[PDB]
Amino acid sequence: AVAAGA
Repeated sequence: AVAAGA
């Protein structure tokens, strides 16, 4: 699980 952002 990879999440990038805001």
